[PDB]
Amino acid sequence: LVEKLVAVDRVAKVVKGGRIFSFTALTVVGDGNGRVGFGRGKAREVPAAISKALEAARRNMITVDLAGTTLQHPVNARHGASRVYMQPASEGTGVIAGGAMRAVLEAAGVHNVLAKCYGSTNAANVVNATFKGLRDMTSPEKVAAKRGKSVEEIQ
RNA sequence: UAACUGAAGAGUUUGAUCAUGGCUCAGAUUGAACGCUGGCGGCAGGCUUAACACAUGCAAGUCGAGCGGGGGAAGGUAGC
Ligand SMILES: NCCC[C@H](N)CC(=O)NCCC[C@H](N)CC(=O)NCCC[C@H](N)CC(=O)N[C@@H]1[C@H](O)[C@@H](OC(N)=O)[C@@H](CO)O[C@H]1NC1=N[C@@H]2C(=O)NC[C@@H](O)[C@H]2N1
Repeated sequence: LVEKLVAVDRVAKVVKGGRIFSFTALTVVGDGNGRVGFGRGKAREVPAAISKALEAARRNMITVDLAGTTLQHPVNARHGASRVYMQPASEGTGVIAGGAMRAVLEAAGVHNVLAKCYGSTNAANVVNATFKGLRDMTSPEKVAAKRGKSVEEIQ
C-alpha cells in the first residue's frame, strides 16, 4: 500500500483571548493495481493529522478496472466547482496531470494518461472529482453484460 | 516499411473556509537592443526608424561581315 500526502494546511479557530491553531492533512493510499482511496484528518499536530487521514483513506477505498495501465475511455467528472477530464494515452507517455490528480492516478496504478483541470483547483475537490471519475469509468465486459451482447459484438 | 503521439499548474482578498474574479509567475520564439565577458571553424543573417537630403566612383552596351568619311603605326619601290 503506497501512501501519498497531497496537502497539509494550518487552520484557525477564534476564541476569547486568542486563536487555537490546528492542522489538516489529505492523503491518498493505493495498492497500485486497481485499488485506491483517499481521506482527510484533522489534529493539533501534523503527525496525528496525517495518521488520521491515512486511517480514513484506508476506510474509504474503491476498485478500479483499468485497461492494462491506462484508462478504458475518456472521462469527464466534477465535484462542486472542480471539473476534471482524463484521457487514455499510449505507452511511454507517462502521467500528464497536476499534483492532486497525479497522486490519485499513481495510487490507482495508471501509468499513461493525459488529464486536465477546469475551474477551481482546490486539492480536496480535485481529488473528489478524480476519485468519482475513476469509480464511474466502465469496461467492455460490463457494457456487454448490461446490453446482453458479447464483447466481440460490442467491439 | 515511414510520413506522428496529443492537453500538468503555482502565488495573492480572510482570524479560518469554500466559491467568484482580476493581477503576477514557471514555456516557446526574435532581422532584436543594452550591461559584463570573449579562443577558433562551418553555414546563414545584417537600416524594422527619415518613400529624409545626397559629395564621389561604378551599375547598358555591342556590331566595320550595314554605310560613307577620318586617323595614326609597320612595310615596299624610287631618289638622294
Ligand atoms: N449538499 C448539502 C445539501 C443541503 C441542502 N440544504 C438540503 C436541502 O435543503 N433539502 C434536501 C434535498 C436533498 C436532495 N434531494 C438530494 C441531493 O442532494 N442529490 C444530489 C447529491 C447526491 C448525494 N446526496 C451526494 C453524493 O452522492 N455525493 C458524493 C460524495 O461526496 C462522494 O462520493 C462518496 N460516495 O463519498 C463524491 C466522490 O468523491 O461524489 C459525490 N457525488 C457527486 N458529486 C457531484 C457534484 O457535485 N455534481 C454532479 C454529480 O457528479 C455529483 N455527484
